[PDB]
Amino acid sequence: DDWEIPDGQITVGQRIGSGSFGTVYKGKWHGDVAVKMLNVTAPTPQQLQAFKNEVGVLRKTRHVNILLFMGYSTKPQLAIVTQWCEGSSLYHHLHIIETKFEMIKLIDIARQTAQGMDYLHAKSIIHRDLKSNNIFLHEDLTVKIGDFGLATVGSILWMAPEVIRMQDKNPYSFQSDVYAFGIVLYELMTGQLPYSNINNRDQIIFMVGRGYLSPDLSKVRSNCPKAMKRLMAECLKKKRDERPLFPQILASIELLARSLPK
Ligand SMILES: O=C(Nc1ccncn1)c1oc2cnccc2c1Nc1ccc2c(O)cccc2c1
Repeated sequence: DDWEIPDGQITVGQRIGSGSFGTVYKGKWHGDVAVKMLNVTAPTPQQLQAFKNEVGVLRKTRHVNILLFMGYSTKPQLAIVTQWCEGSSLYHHLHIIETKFEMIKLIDIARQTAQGMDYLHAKSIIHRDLKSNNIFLHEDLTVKIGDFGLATVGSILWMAPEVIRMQDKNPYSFQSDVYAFGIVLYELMTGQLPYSNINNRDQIIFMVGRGYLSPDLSKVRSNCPKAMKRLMAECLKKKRDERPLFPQILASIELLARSLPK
């Protein structure tokens, strides 16, 4: 029943990039796998706590739209093993290689992402870093949400105003996740990262924090449904209490999807 993996079984290949508290590699373990390592060297209790946190969260998830946790290793290096998705993150698709998806496909990506988040929230899991970088598109038609290093039970463009202005102990909530999801709806419907006409990261943090800046929803392509534009504004609300929860969001996306291909 346990998920630990003995030293030697995992074969590490290509270094493909970074993830919360470490480095992502392509690996071999009963097939292609993603492996994230939280060392170099003897680990800090800082690392240890980050490791045990994520593993604990992942072993609680079993759902199509969530990156399948497969196992973990401590023996050589603190490592987390999940399934492999060829064809990159929504971020890479959108802002690097510039894949121009169709609206039917874009809406589907939103519905599937909403689907995974509803699951997470129904399980009382708050991702706390939902962004296009962590939305991986497996075999070009199935959305898997990954990276749970920050989750519980600086990528600022997705941060809610409350989260920006670090007030009280806990700014993170279902609603802050909803907000981050709002920005992915933006990325999907505009094809752009928000605030792209401002070349000052700090002015962006200050401004959104004080509520002077909000995503310009006039940039959504003309074939994007009005109901989607309407839902986006609801997720991007400056007051966290005025946001809908994912059950409600999911029902919204399903509805517009049904009466669309006509
Ligand atoms: O990083 C990637 N792709 C990139 C990264 C940067 N630039 C381009 N492509 C990347 O490419 C992948 C392919 N398949 C699965 C996962 C990833 C993945 N990322 C992650 C993120 C978090 C992980 C975690 O928290 C635990 C275990 C595995 C993890 C894998």
